[PDB]
Amino acid sequence: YRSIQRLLVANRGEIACRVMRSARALGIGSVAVHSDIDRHARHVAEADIAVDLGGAKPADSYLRGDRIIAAALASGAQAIHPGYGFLSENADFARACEEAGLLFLGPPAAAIDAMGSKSAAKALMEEAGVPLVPGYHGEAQDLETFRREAGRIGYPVLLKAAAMKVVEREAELAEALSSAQRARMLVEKYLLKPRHVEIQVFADRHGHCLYLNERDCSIQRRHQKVVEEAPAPGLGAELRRAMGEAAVRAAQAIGYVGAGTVEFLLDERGQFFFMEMNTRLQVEHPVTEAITGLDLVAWQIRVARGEALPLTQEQVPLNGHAIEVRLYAEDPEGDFLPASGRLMLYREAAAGPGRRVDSGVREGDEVSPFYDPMLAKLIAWGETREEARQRLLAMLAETSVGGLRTNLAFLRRILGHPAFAAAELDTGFIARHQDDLLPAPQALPEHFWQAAAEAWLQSEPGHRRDDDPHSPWSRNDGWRSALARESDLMLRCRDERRCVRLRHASPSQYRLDGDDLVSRVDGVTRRSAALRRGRQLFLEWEGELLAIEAVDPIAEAE
Amino acid sequence: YRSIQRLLVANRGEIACRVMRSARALGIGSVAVHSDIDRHARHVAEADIAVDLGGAKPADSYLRGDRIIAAALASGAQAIHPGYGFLSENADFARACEEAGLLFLGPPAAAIDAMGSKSAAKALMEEAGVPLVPGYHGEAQDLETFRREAGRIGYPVLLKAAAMKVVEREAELAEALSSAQRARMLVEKYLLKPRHVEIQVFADRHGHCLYLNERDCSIQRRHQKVVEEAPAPGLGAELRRAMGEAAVRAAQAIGYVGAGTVEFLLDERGQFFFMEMNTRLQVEHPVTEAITGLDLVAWQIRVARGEALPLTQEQVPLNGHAIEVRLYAEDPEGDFLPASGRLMLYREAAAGPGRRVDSGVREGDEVSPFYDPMLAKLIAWGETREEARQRLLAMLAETSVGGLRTNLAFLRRILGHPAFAAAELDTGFIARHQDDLLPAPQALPEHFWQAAAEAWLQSEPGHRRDDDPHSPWSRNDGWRSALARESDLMLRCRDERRCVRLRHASPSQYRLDGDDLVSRVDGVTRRSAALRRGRQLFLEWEGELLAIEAVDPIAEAE
Amino acid sequence: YRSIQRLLVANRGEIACRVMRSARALGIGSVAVHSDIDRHARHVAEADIAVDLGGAKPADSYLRGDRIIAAALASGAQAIHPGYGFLSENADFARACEEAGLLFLGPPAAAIDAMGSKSAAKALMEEAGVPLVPGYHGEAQDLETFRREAGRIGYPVLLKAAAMKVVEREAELAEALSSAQRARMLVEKYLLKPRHVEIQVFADRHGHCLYLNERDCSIQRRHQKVVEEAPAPGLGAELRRAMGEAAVRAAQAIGYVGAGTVEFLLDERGQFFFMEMNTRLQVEHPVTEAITGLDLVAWQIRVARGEALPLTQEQVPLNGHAIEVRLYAEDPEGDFLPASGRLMLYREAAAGPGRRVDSGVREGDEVSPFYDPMLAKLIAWGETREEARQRLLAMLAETSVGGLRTNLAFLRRILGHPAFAAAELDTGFIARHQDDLLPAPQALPEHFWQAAAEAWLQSEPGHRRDDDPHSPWSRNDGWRSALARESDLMLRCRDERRCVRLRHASPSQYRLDGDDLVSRVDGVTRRSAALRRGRQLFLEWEGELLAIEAVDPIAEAE
Repeated sequence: YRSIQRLLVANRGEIACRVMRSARALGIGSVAVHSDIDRHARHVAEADIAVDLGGAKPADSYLRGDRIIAAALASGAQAIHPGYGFLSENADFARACEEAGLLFLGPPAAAIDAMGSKSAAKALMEEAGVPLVPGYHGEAQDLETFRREAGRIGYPVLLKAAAMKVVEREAELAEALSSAQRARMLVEKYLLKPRHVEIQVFADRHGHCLYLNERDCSIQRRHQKVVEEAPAPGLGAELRRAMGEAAVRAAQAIGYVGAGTVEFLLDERGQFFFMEMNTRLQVEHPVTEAITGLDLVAWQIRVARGEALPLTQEQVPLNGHAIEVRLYAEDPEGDFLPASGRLMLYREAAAGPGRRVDSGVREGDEVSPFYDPMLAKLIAWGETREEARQRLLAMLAETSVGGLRTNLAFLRRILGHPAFAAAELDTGFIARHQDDLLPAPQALPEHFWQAAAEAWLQSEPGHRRDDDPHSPWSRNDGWRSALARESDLMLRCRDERRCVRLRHASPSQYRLDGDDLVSRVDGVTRRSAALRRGRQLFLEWEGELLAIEAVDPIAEAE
Repeated sequence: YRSIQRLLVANRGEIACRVMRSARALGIGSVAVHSDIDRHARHVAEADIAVDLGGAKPADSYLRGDRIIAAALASGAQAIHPGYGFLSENADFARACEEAGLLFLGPPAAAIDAMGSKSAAKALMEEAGVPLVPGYHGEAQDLETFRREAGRIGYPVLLKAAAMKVVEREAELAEALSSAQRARMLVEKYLLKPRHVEIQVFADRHGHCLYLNERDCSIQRRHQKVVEEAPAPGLGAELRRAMGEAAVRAAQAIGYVGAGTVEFLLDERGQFFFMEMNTRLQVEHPVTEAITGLDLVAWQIRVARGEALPLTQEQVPLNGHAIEVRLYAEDPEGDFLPASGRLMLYREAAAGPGRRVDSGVREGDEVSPFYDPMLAKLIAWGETREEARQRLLAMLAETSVGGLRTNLAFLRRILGHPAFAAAELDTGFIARHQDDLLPAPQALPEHFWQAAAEAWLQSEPGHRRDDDPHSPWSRNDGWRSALARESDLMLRCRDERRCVRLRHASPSQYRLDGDDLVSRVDGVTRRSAALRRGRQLFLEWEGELLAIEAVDPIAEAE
Repeated sequence: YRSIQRLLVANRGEIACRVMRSARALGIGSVAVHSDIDRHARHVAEADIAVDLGGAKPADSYLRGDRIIAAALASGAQAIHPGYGFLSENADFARACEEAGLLFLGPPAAAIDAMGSKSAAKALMEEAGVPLVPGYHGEAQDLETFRREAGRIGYPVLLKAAAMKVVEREAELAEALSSAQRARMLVEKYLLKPRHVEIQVFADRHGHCLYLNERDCSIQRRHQKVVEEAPAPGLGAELRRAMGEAAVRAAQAIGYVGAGTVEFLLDERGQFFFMEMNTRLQVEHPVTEAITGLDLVAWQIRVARGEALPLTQEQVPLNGHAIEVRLYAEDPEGDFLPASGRLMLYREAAAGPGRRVDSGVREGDEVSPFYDPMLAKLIAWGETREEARQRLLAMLAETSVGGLRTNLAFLRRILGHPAFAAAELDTGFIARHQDDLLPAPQALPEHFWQAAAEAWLQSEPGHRRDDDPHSPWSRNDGWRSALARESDLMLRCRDERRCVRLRHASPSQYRLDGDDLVSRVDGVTRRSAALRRGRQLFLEWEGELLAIEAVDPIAEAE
């Protein structure tokens, strides 16, 4: 039994804070490492000790194993957690840790580069009884061998070469074959509306291994998990234990030790195929923890120390439903591009029932163009799936982010999409409903400018002079003698500008407390977000944060 | 399966906030509606969206169905919860909601007006095997038919006509009959020291139905529940399941769907009789939730959405004891009258163990003369009943309310009454011990004025002038040269006034921090409430809040 | 069934606050009593009512039964809890309470003075089948009787007289006997590396009795429990139930009622012997509560009221591990002496997972030379024992205490000692590893003074004058014209003084927020405690709080 006194977390952002929280929960000290850019980061801040690594690019910063392990030796860390990304999956680094006496909360180096090759991994998988996507490389016959090959591979089959021709019937296989240009043809099975189902595997040193239910990660933005959930909405008990056992046999196969997940893919027809196993902890791991009450990082730490998994498979719980969403600094209707800037506004959503949020940022922080733009992960748990969904949706309503372009408006729509409620999931969901997910702006109504004006005007007190502190002249009132209150504002939202003239012989209409604009459109009292950060007023309007500011005649004239 | 996005709560005060909290807990948006008087109310405040209805009287405000349903359509509510009171029990409104596509978290309109008639309800009840209070209308014979009738109705029987003559023995029935004036005689059973026991029923759409234990609501101020508890102190397992099944058969009878309770009545002899069923959620519902860990409003919402009750009767828990008390703006020793004014002081009691408080007010709020004067409901849970009682009592000690007359001093006495500890309950408890519950004032001792003075004097700093900020002249000290500290105060409590002269060559005695007056009556250091709100000092004295203020020679001389 | 309305706690410090918290948790009012010195104490502060007793020495203060019981009658207390120490174990006081109608949350007076005599207690114990340490008083033969006596007493035996000669073999017994001077010889069994294992017993009035697992309290500073844990690290199920039953039979024996523990002693050989039973609640009781989820004071209160223990022995839980440490105002490397002074600095460690802390002090409080110098008890719970240990260690890291000498540095070392992790426990542990537990100072490195200076300088702003509030002259910067920032400080730590000269053409290095000094020793960002209290700066350095202050040329020259 070894034992960690200080755990070094060789990573950054959300995940670094994430692991660090679990360490702390056990009385274990935490060590962070940072590039020069993250010198003033949150993960470095919440760390008991930090150590400066490289400079800016991950290439010569967080990827510098030798320095990371050096740091660990110097800062007195007895173990290393690599979190996901970076060096979490490359035996070289896993071995170098071994060649240092450092425990490595990960799978033994072997399993790593073994699963790192499409080849040998395809090998070990078949051996353990893990279904693989029927294919047919090597040989490339003509109008006769393919017929037999294709026949077993299920007929909804594809046709490639050596660098598509979707065959649907054996009767279409005829012309399907006589097509070669630019003979040499491959027979790879094509999958219909396939859901991405992975299984959370977790072993220990004592040969025990188990799967902690499965997660669906179908909704993906041009390859890249955007939403995750556990359990997988559709499949029942049998299908679960089938894929779980498969994954468990897959891990037993390469003698796995830590946490990792087997990433499958199952069509509309229930057949599930191995795609690849992640020899690290999964990003979307929170939804699993949600429905199981388990701290996978704690577990991750315990096996490292060499203890035995606290449960048997008959005990792995699975109650309720939890949905996870990834908040990025991407651009919704902007071809999704790593928008890196400054977080002028960043308000997370209050603690509340099944609410969880694993972030790595805070207001004022800069989103550098050197790392994954993931701001935070919002997770909601619910008894039913509607609950988790409706809760998660509320967490997205109560979250605002300004100073950057965010995939937040996008995510709000997804959870609030009839398609998503109905669980009509497959890995093409994103590109399918894109028209509803990535709309296009509507100039804003006079309904809006009045609201924005009121808001701004009320976020701009009036200057109280020490000379005369209670001067009625400090009113942002608009008071006029016999006529009605007049206030005129030159506002500019986005790349548009209006000259809102506020008039009201009726003091009512709008008020504003904290970060809430309380409006009264004759009869209906509604309240929305209105947050002032600097010379900017971020207003919540139709589920989209709009930045408003005053026009500066001088600035621009220049 | 339908599904609520926004839930409109067609009600106000405590219950409105109550339901709204559950909605929010599920990620469901909430819509409020208000009269013009409640335009600035707490329930409107804690609402995601509010809508102005009528004006002042419930008649043309919260009772205006057409507008309430209009509001719901306009504000985007997919369902309506009517809470208790108002329109929560009248098929007309329940149907109008149906004729709008709105889900109505309540029983189907049928059961409503069916149970709304003493007649037809008496019908359906007998049919389902629900005991009714033996009576004898219709026929009115003389000295012979009554003998047989009375004989079955149990002899402790009453005698009415067509608009009392308590018969106790068959041998007294003789003269009991020859009395008619102003022949036409009715034979209705009389009940001895009857406890009010109701059962919390809750069905769904799928025909399932169950009872969630029972509640005793015996202690009533001239008809009106004042205290409630669950479970009913006396009765055991058999009696519980008997009344429960009875109530469940009663609900199955009219095809009930939501939440509701069957209100029974059982004498000293264990026989229980149906009185009426409430086709809504019960006000005193918190004590039930307390001993069951169930959110009846959540459940209420779920059946509306059409899900199935999450439990079977073998699972309905029942651990511990919970007591509920109703805080009103009534007048203890003032013939109990709807005292409507301004809440100058309103301090609830800190969160603590089994403590719960469902209110609908806050300091500064006005208690209008248009609605039920219920301020809040204080609920305490305990393992035993003494625990709940002692805790609840502590919550009443730590609660202060000034600017109005309150039934709070009254309630404190009830929980602290030997009769109530001993569970000597029957529906006459209130009018019986009235002498101990509604005492009569004692002028206050010189013991008091000294205390009040010290308090006031210490709630009145001394004016620090910007001219000279640390001036020793700001001391509320009473400093005198060689003699002892002299301070004289002209105080007036209630309709009495004293000229407290504070002298002390001993700086000690009293001090005051926050809302606590710490006194030291030579040897005994005691601490009580002393809260300053405006030109008024509310002091806790002998379990009764006393308002104290300074006498104004000018004001009155005028 | 009697019932407490107000509970008087006849004690002080931590335990008084401790019991008072449980009372409050049940809605039970609490009454405190104090000496004149504790007139402004925390336990008196957290009390609903307090009563002045004696003056300074416990002799004529908390030990004055007559006054304590008088107080209880006067303050309206229906019961008395004596906590540990003082009068918690002396039938005289227990009887006097009886002769007053006061419930006494303790064992019936009988058991008290019965267990109070080494004699009669040795009697009752043998009768109930409770092993005792084999001895041999009365008779004192020569070279023949001892041989037989010694033979049964296990040969690792001692030899005393009437006021040591450790015999190890029967073959050594020869010369072992012919030694008498200054015949009259006693034969008492000697124990090898004995662990101190006591069992938490708890009965009621209804004859039921049970043991709530055991606690190990081996690590003791020259007789005096310093560390405690539950369960006892080594022993298994059989040994547990054996000692438990023994203790239970011991309590049944004298007809015990409340809480108490049987203090055993078991050698390396597994044989356990009775030492004495405490007829009160144990100080170290929190570790037991930790691993059982039980409030022993609540229980203590309930049996007093005459209820029946809520569990059977098959239910007494035992999950996880909890370690308790006693924080005293002793002197680590100062021959352990009751250091009584003023708590200039007292910061407990934040609420966190298995964290618990039962204290009786607060910053500013004076540690009088009249009572047990125990500041607080820090308890950490963990799933495994390493967890509890590592957590508890973190609680000791996050705890600072200045203005006195504290056994805190000592305790930190114990939990962080390889010997303690390995559970190498026996009652000699303290005096054995003393060399590692009570080191000796090392003057502090230039590494330190730079740190202390920076800290001090940064805890000393610069004086902002109302005259000119933003004056750049307020910088504690060290700004110099063309050269580098110069700041010179005359600091004095302990009885040493340096003239730290801070120079930095690099603004970086140190910063300071809250009570954290964030340092950057080129590459490694570390953070430690630095708390300013008055003209003193308490810095955390190498797990030892160092007091630093500025040298005053005038003060000393004088």
